[PDB]
Amino acid sequence: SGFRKMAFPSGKVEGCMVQVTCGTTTLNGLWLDDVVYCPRHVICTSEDMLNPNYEDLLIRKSNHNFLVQAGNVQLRVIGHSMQNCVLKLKVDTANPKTPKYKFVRIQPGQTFSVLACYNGSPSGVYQCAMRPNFTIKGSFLNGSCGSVGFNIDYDCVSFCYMHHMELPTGVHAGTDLEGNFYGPFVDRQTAQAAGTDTTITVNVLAWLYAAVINGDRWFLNRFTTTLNDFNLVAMKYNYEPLTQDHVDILGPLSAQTGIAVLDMCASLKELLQNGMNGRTILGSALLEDEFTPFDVVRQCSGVT
Amino acid sequence: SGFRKMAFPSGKVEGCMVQVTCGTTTLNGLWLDDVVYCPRHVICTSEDMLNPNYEDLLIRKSNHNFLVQAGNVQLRVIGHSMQNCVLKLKVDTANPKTPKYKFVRIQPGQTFSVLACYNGSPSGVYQCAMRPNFTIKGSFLNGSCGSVGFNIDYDCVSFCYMHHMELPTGVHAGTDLEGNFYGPFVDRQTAQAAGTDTTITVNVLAWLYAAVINGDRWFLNRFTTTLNDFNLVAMKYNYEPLTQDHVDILGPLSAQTGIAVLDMCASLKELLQNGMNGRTILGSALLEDEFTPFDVVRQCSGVT
Ligand SMILES: NC[C@@]1(C(=O)Nc2cncc3ccccc23)CCOc2ccc(Cl)cc21
Ligand SMILES: NC[C@@]1(C(=O)Nc2cncc3ccccc23)CCOc2ccc(Cl)cc21
Repeated sequence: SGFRKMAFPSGKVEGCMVQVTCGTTTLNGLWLDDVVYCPRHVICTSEDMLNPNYEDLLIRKSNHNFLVQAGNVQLRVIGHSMQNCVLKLKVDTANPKTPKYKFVRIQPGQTFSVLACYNGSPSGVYQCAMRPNFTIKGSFLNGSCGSVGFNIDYDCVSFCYMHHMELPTGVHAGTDLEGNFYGPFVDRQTAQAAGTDTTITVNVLAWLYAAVINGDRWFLNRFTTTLNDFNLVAMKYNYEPLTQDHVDILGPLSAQTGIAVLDMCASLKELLQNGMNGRTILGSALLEDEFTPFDVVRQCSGVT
Repeated sequence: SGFRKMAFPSGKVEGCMVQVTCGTTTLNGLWLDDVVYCPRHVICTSEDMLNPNYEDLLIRKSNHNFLVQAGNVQLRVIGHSMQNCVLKLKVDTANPKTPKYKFVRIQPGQTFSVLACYNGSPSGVYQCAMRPNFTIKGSFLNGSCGSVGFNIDYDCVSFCYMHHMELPTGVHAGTDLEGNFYGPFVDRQTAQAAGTDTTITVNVLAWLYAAVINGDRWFLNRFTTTLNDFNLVAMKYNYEPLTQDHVDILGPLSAQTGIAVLDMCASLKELLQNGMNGRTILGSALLEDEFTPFDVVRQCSGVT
């Protein structure tokens, strides 16, 4: 029992973190096999960030201008290429700690763990979600660029995020491991405002199932609703629309608790309309949406 | 910017996790040097837990009855001893992944990361605090016993907790690495109720400083208070008394923000008396108390 915002164990990713320096800019890189991935803005000065032409800036860089350091040993750069907003630095040594891996591009609502790093050294690990506006609410300081987001399936690390940018509003923007930004963000120090941060409805429902499983049942009411009726209320509260696919995904949690998904929807509808009235659910005074249905099942079953 | 419930990177502790089986009971162990630490209740059957005489139960166990498995290889047990509520199993192989370590007994209010494990395999990592009633609000399922709590200082892991028990109320009880329980709990399946879960005042204040640093300033008011006046209100809200030592510990955060500690206390007093009024602080609708002043400085400075 108990339910916590749990991140995957980070060891497999810690063994991949390197420091990349280009000139006077230092950030983090991910060393998988004989390639080091990092944000392409490692080639920029603070003045370059205002209006960078990466292709032109990159012409002035050779293999030897990219200093890659693993722990306290220097890696030899034998190649470099820009792919979208990431640089891939070919090194002469395959990472001996390379775990089994995949590069995945996640959808909004999906959760992942972040291993925040500074100077190629891991400082902490936390869980977050890809917001419906394609930002992430992370914890990143200057030097954290190149920190990655990932999920683990037994022994395979699926890398889904690389940190690049912090918007003026304190939210974060980054890419998948192919260098494509999530959302409309661009790696430039220009005014970029985030869209509406809607609540991930399917995740809130999953977390209400986790609460029932852990004994917090006060919010269960005598009502039911329909997808159309629930969504009318969800729209009004800036909640993402719930679809039959989301209902299907909540099937296993519905079976575990014996509470039909549309009954849980009616409970959520009353929670939105009436508020919490000073009460808490799983130690929270707000409805949590950064636990997917898969995270609830994994945490409540013990997948290792 | 951004502030998350961040755990330490777990790799150094993942390399220590082993599975310990005694008869038909299987739990987790911590392998440091040539010793494996685990809850002494590994020798109990479910019926034994009701009224176990550990010294007597242990007489019926020899070195070969303790099966220690690291990854998928069996370790040879050449000795065993009970120290308080933990068993120390001497094995013939020193853990090659043993990090630099210490065994520390933490005080209530102190935070640590937990690497939840099942069958010696890490499933997740989260941050929690030693509650003032000596329980921890963790996330532990059956088989999670032997999972450890720790803090890291650069490359030294300070192990402070080993998970043993779940109270009927869903809160958790465990020991330091010398086998002494935190609080009055005993490793027996008997009625043990927790005391008052007071709020860690110094941690709430630290988190209010983290909020100011991250831009959430709405709750800053025009008032100040005294330690005596603040504590009168803190007692009424089941908040731990604030002392001059806590004020001293908040000194660095007070300097960073320019907000005197007693002014932050007055802000907290108004928050307790008036509530949040539907507003949030660092994405929370309640006052968070599982971030120490040291965790705030570390997260807001980037200690690796
Ligand atoms: N360092 C690159 C930089 C950045 O986002 N900084 C940061 C990113 N994340 C946390 C930060 C906390 C504090 C200070 C800066 C942070 C600088 C600002 O302009 C930009 C603009 C675009 C891009 Cl792709 C990167 C950047
Ligand atoms: N397995 C030992 C056991 C335990 O606490 N179980 C658990 C501990 N933590 C999470 C659990 C989630 C679900 C199921 C059991 C859990 C069993 C119950 O009686 C006791 C009594 C004392 C002690 Cl020192 C241990 C125990």
